[PDB]
Amino acid sequence: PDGTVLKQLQPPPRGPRELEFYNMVYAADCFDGVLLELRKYLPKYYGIWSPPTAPNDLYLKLEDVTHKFNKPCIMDVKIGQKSYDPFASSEKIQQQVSKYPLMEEIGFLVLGMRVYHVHSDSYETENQHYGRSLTKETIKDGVSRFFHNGYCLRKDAVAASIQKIEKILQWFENQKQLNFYASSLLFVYEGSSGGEVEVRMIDFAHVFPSNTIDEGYVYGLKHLISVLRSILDN
Repeated sequence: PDGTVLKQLQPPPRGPRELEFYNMVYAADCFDGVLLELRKYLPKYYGIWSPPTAPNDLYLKLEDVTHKFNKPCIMDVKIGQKSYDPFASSEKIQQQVSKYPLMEEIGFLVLGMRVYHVHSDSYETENQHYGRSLTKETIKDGVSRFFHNGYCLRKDAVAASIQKIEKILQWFENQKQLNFYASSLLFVYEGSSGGEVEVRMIDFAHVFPSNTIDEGYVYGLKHLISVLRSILDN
């Protein structure tokens, strides 16, 4: 209710790595311009949290970016060509690539969506198997489904999403210090205007220091932008 969410740390090493990522980015004494700009695109972070009687039980206290919406329409999109990190074993690489073998080709994967429908006063939800079933031939209509609300295709929300993704893309083109694997973009628009539209980066259990542009992430964002752009011509 307070506008936040508690996300339980994933098992080690993933949860500890995500905690350290948030701790690094939101360090009070940080004056790295790259990290200060990155804050704009993340949920606000309120630190590690645990229940008063259970210090063993670890959570991240994060901004709930859907809180300002009346009927939020939400889509989660995993970004990049590789869902596995630079230290994955042969087995883990195979595990990750088999979850969605089109990741290299498309550069993104819809993890899920929840869409408000005006005429029925109800939500339609798609699970992980929806996005994993999409191919090059069906990715445009697949993404389009998210924006079908209010007796129309919400081209206002599509255009606003492109404009917000572009700012994230620009951040990625001006930093050579972090590479992001199996991270996502969370899209929110108002289902009940341009409008209230929010796009935030989430899921940081596989973010690593780097010396290069995150090329896979850039490829994914560019392709996602291209798909959304084609939807404006519907």
